[PDB]
Amino acid sequence: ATADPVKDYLKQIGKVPLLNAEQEVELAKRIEAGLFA
DNA sequence: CCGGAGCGTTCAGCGTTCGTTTATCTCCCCCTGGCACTGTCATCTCCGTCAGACCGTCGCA
Repeated sequence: ATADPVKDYLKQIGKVPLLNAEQEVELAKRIEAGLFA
């Protein structure tokens, strides 16, 4: 919680794992499965 | 010596024309939705106030 909240938001994004092709299509399949459920 | 004709004014028959509306047809404005090689972290601030106080804050003692 500091000034210039855009920097705090960018740090809040943090080190999230980027998605390659296989992880992205697996997540899309899980998206469709959860939607169907 | 009234009588008639001509003239002034004032109204009832139907006959046309207005005053104000209505739905349909072009032209335009305005808002929500589509785009499928990939493309995954910016941005320059801020200095030669200034003058000292008021105040909380904070690590050292």
